[PDB]
Amino acid sequence: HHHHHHMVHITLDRNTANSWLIISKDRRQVRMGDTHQNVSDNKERFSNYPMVLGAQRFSSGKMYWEVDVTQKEAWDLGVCRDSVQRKGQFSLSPENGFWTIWLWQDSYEAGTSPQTTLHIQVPPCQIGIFVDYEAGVVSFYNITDHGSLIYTFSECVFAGPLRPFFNVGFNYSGGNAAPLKLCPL
Ligand SMILES: Cc1cc(C(=O)Nc2cnn(C)c2)no1
Repeated sequence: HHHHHHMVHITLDRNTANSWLIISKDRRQVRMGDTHQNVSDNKERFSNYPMVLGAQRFSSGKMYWEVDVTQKEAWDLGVCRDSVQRKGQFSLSPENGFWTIWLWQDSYEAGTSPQTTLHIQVPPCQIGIFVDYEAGVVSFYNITDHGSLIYTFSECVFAGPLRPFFNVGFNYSGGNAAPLKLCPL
């Protein structure tokens, strides 16, 4: 792909984070803590899952960023509406305001309803995410495999401002403690 020149500098929004997440000083890395991180509750925090939003809001244009997923067993990545539900149980779908892919139990899937199997020969260590607001497109790229396409959501109905979306996943196994990292431009 040739989307690199739309690179944006994403930072994580502490106020949206699940209360168990640990965000680095530079707001560029996040991992699951082994306990509650001693923050007050608020209506923005994702309560049920280890999720956090980017601080940036996008309502036009073309945007690109990259995330490091090295050694993780489980994670979700993409974008979502600013007004997605924060509390209780929900599925990641475009109907609920999410355009995402994930790793779970050694398979990669796109967050359609129902979910779509992805075909990845080279397990990615870094994922590129491209959003074209006007075109209604969200695309995912395998940076480890020379930028090869993973998945394109087209005919997207954003219906609001978009925010970068992250889920570091649970760590029931003891094998999923590694962070998500926003990679430098
Ligand atoms: C302060 C403050 C308020 C809340 C709050 O309302 N949380 C909530 C709402 N619905 N559910 C299921 C949880 N959390 O912190």
